Amino acid sequence: RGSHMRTLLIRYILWRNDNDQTYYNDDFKKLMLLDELVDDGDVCTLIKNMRMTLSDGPLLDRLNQPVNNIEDAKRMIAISAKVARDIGERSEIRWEESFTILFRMIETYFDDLMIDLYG
Amino acid sequence: SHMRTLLIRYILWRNDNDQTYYNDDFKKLMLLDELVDDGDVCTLIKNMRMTLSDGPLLDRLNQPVNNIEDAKRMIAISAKVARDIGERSEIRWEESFTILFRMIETYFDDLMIDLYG
Repeated sequence: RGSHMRTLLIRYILWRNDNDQTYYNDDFKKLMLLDELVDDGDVCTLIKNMRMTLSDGPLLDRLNQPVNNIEDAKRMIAISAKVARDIGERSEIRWEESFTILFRMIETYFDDLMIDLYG
Repeated sequence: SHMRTLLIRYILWRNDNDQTYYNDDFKKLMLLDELVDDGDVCTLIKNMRMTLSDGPLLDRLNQPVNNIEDAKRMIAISAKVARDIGERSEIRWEESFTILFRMIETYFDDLMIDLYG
């Protein structure tokens, strides 16, 4: 339906953060392929800034960057996921805040993302 | 602490019934359902549909939480609304999570204990 991307992406990103098998889902396989869109180096830099800032501020700044196409969208999804993976599960982050910004920027592309990844 | 991600996953699950394996944490969280009065959810769902929005849910979530009892009840009402509103509902759940958590995050420790003691 397209609107299903919201719940899926929330589940995906949180799963990337703690890698708890309980919350594994086949559909994540396709989403992980997006990892190649972002440089592992940019992620490391972002993680460092989050760590010295002791907060999600830098992640939120990156999420607030404009998105003009579906490729930019995939990128933001990929950076959120890679950051969730490298920041670690002990990280006390109010994920709903990142989700709010993320979706504010990519929701409009939900339908095209669904067909592009599951079509 | 991990209550945050747990509750997000629990509420989304209550909405679409999607999971791959048995979830013992979800079973324990569902026990909270008994705290919700009959009709309460029904009325909430009704108002959400009349307004075509999550406003009524947000209103309910903005009410004061004075004790762990209230915090548990707010979790249950959110879960029950999620289940009865239907998965097709285009709700931006992250906004309800924001209100829910600012209202009950202090009780995360008690909940973490109250659930697994």
